[PDB]
Amino acid sequence: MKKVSVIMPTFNNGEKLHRTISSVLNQTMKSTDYELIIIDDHSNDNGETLNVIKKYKGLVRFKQLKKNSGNASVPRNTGLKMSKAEYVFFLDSDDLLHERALEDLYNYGKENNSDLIIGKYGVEGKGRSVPKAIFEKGNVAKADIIDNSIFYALSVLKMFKKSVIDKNKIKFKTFSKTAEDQLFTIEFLMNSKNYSIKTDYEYYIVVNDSTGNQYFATINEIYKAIYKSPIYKNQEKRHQLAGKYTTRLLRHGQKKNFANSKMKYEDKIEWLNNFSKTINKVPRDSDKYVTQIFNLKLEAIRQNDLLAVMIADKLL
Amino acid sequence: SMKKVSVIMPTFNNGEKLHRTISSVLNQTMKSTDYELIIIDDHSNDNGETLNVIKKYKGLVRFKQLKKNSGNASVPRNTGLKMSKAEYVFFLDSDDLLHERALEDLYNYGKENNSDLIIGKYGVEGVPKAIFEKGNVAKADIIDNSIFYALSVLKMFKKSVIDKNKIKFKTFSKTAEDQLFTIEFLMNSKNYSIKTDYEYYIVVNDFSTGNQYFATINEIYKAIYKSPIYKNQEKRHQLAGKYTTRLLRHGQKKNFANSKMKYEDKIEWLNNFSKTINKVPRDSDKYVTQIFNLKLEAIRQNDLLAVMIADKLL
Amino acid sequence: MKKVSVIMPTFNNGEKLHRTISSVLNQTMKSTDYELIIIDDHSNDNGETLNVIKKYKGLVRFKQLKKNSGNASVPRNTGLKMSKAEYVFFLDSDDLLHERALEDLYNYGKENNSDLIIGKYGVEGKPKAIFEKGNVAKADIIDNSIFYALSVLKMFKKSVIDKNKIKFKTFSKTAEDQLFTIEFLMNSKNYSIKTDYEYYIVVNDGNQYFATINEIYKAIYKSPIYKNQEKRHQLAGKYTTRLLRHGQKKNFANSKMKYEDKIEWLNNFSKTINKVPRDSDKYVTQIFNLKLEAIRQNDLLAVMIADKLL
Ligand SMILES: CC(=O)N[C@H]1[C@@H](OP(=O)(O)OP(=O)(O)OC[C@H]2O[C@@H](n3ccc(=O)[nH]c3=O)[C@H](O)[C@@H]2O)O[C@H](CO)[C@@H](O)[C@@H]1O
Ligand SMILES: CC(=O)N[C@H]1[C@@H](OP(=O)(O)OP(=O)(O)OC[C@H]2O[C@@H](n3ccc(=O)[nH]c3=O)[C@H](O)[C@@H]2O)O[C@H](CO)[C@@H](O)[C@@H]1O
Ligand SMILES: CC(=O)N[C@H]1[C@@H](OP(=O)(O)OP(=O)(O)OC[C@H]2O[C@@H](n3ccc(=O)[nH]c3=O)[C@H](O)[C@@H]2O)O[C@H](CO)[C@@H](O)[C@@H]1O
Ligand SMILES: [Cl-]
Ligand SMILES: [Cl-]
Ligand SMILES: [Cl-]
Ligand SMILES: [Cl-]
Ligand SMILES: [Cl-]
Ligand SMILES: [Cl-]
Ligand SMILES: [Cl-]
Ligand SMILES: [Cl-]
Ligand SMILES: [Cl-]
Ligand SMILES: [Cl-]
Ligand SMILES: [Mg+2]
Ligand SMILES: [Mn+2]
Ligand SMILES: [Mn+2]
Ligand SMILES: [Mn+2]
Ligand SMILES: [Mn+2]
Ligand SMILES: [Mn+2]
Ligand SMILES: [Mn+2]
Ligand SMILES: [Mn+2]
Repeated sequence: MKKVSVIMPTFNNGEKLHRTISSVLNQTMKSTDYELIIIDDHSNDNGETLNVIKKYKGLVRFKQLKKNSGNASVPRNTGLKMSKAEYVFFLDSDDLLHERALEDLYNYGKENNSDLIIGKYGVEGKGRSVPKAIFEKGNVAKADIIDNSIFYALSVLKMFKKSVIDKNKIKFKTFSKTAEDQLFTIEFLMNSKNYSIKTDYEYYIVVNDSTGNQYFATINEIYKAIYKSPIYKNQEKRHQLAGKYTTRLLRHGQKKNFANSKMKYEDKIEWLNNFSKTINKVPRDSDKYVTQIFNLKLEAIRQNDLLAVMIADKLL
Repeated sequence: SMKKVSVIMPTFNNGEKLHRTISSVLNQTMKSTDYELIIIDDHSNDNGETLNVIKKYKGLVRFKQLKKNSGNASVPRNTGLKMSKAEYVFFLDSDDLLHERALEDLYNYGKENNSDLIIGKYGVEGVPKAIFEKGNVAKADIIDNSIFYALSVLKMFKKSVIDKNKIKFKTFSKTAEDQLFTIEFLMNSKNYSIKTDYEYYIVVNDFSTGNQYFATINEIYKAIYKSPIYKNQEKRHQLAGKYTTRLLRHGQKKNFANSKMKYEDKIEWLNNFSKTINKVPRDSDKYVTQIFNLKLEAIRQNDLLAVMIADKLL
Repeated sequence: MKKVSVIMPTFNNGEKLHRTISSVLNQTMKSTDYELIIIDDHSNDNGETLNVIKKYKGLVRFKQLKKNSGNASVPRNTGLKMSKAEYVFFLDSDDLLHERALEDLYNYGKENNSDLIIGKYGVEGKPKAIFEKGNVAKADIIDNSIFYALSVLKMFKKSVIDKNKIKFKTFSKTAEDQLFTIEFLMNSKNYSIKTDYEYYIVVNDGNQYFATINEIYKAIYKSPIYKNQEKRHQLAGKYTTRLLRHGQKKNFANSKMKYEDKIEWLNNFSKTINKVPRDSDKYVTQIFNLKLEAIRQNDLLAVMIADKLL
């Protein structure tokens, strides 16, 4: 049994993929103690990506899917079924591991009996920032969702204990183009107790290059996961987690400032209708846990009142 | 010889503390024989302590015990009103104190000015202010002398006004019923006096749906609009508008909309507020201070989001 | 056929009317090339105004209406019927012309085949953007801020008015001047701006209104000049901005107006704007986004709030 399976979906990466693969093959961890599983989402780039992957045959595991699934969910699911390792680690095909990543995160996980180990993110190139608050206290052996700001760091680019994923049948959902990764991490968090944060190096380097129907169905599943948590079973604790998530959603959600945007009126109405429908399935008891500057915006969404959202946004 | 003044004092589980309040009444500059203290005990159950105190003034006070606890001052004060045949009554709460000159100074001033109502300045151990800023006022006015801001019943009232108009404390509300008594009295009389030479009444400080509260507020507006004294309809609008301003400034839970109250309770509160103000003619709104323009409209529209916004813009 | 008819409605002006009439009669333009048409709206000032007009017997054309119409519309329509000139110029009876006004505006119009010539306004006592660039031979409604200078105190080519039967509306005591100018603009192509002097000196001492505004949007959307649907959206949206910036009772919502009157006003406003395509909304200045939506939604509270945030 391997200590770690790195699961990397690929799609039309071509020759750029060498760099990412090299970052995985040059780990300080013993080569026999881990594997890289590459799942190619039926690249169509005149054989370029597949030709790159074939240069590592015998050093990696590899499967190609019959048709392109359109995002990381199915390829990542395919990888989970292939791994019988202790931990998995999701790596995107454009990012880079620090050479110490697998060894340090695994060791720290083992030491602290962690279900989830989060390594500090670095960045290559201007663009999207990476989470910062989660890493501001240094290393944390047993982290808290709320105190360590985990709802602001919900990518799957982390080390997850495989047995939690297996026992709880946790899979990536395939019906939405956005927030699926948040849902997977939340489902994991709600079924596990022990989370660790490792900050000694920048272990994972992020490289930078709708009507809301599907999106708000995904958000609905996040709230459902919280309210069914077997770990966080106290009802008031669920309200608190749900309120903290609502705060995160209002702070960083898709099209968060749609109301005063250049979106067509008809599209605003449909967007807000979906948003309102989803939030109205969340108990109002969670609302007292939302940061209070958002009190009006949140009520306006509940009331499905576009004028009131517009006004709330002018006052924020 | 009818008494000049009946002091009406409800009691409930005061204990030894009560001596001080009784003594403040029994030591007056007014001739002892010209006033009486009527004590109505609201079924104390403090191991006989309150009753033992009252028993020490047997023969110096009139006393009635109620056989079940009413739960507030209304039923005891009404009992007191039935018992008094005096020219004026004065409501004293069982934890407060009268200045030794209170009955004589207020009664004499009332007699000199043919006053229906005399208001003595309040002091505090551990109260309204604008009403008392102008010195003594022989013939005061509700709006000009800020009387809507001093509506407690801890005042001297002419008994004939209470009797003729059958004015009683309501017992359907645990809040604002005192304001209603004073409003009903003001709406049925003309001559009000303010006396400030001394802190005549000393307040001792110690360490919901809206259904009843707003039922009481409803009765205040109905008193104004049915006044046999203030009969002119524009004067009614002015008084109602001035009351509305007082309510928005100092009313219960005035900032409910952005508060920590549960949503269902906000909706019930505002439904109550909205339906009550919507019975008040919009002609009164021009008399409300302009800063409240949006908040008052939002309340009339029964629109919680608008009330939230109005409060954020204030 | 005269070059210019100056059309001047009068009503209870009195002795001060002398100063105005002589500003017309002392033009640099050849005396026989222009005419002053005075239309008295049945003055009732004990003959004072009439007595002034009478002194110019033989130097002006004059018609008195049998009854006071209440405003300039009917008298101006009367003036239009009486004039067979190349151009008309509307002059209010309390205002003044610069001696160079008719000559300079006409020559500039003739030079540039203008349908409309706008002279720079001056003031006596206690629109600007249109004049800030100096003379413009062929102006653009949007770029030269014409929607902000919609008075009829300008030189208009008579044939345009005749051929399109353009008349002042009598059923609105407000905004009828705007509608005239807009109907003219939407049925003509060549507009000129002249700025060498302050040519025209202004002296300073909802059912019908929104019916008029409705006609403004209809004039734009049925324009035989501006036939492209997107251009029509652009013009409508720019007009919406002008309406929100300078419209009658623009701040009605937080005003001392009776609630019932606020509701009726907004209801008319809402009804009118909801006949205007939402495609026009993107061309409205972004600060008005909330106010404009509040009006479309017929939501008085939202209009009150919108005003407080402007
Ligand atoms: C800043 C941010 O929000 N980043 C997120 C974004 O990254 P980002 O926008 O960089 O997504 P990438 O392009 O890196 O794609 C993510 C992974 O999906 C694979 N892929 C892509 C297309 C396809 O049809 N099939 C397929 O398997 C890629 O090869 C890659 O391994 O989306 C990723 C996928 O949810 C998340 O992990 C990242 O956290
Ligand atoms: C700052 C303020 O808002 N003060 C008011 C408040 O005073 P406060 O909160 O101090 O009320 P008190 O405790 O004085 O009680 C009022 C009177 O009611 C009596 N009592 C109490 C309980 C009971 O079951 N039965 C009974 O008769 C008390 O003995 C006392 O005589 O409420 C009083 C009663 O409306 C008003 O007169 C005061 O103006
Ligand atoms: C600053 C401003 O917005 N000024 C406008 C305002 O001028 P203002 O408010 O100054 O109106 P005036 O007093 O100039 O009257 C306009 C003209 O109408 C005539 N009149 C008046 C009363 C009457 O019953 N019948 C009649 O024909 C006047 O004599 C005058 O010739 O209204 C005029 C007519 O809409 C517009 O041309 C002006 O641009
Ligand atoms: Cl993250
Ligand atoms: Cl999101
Ligand atoms: Cl005395
Ligand atoms: Cl008064
Ligand atoms: Cl008081
Ligand atoms: Cl209540
Ligand atoms: Cl009256
Ligand atoms: Cl109150
Ligand atoms: Cl007043
Ligand atoms: Cl206007
Ligand atoms: Mg004595
Ligand atoms: Mn990436
Ligand atoms: Mn990329
Ligand atoms: Mn609303
Ligand atoms: Mn008390
Ligand atoms: Mn007390
Ligand atoms: Mn004028
Ligand atoms: Mn004038």
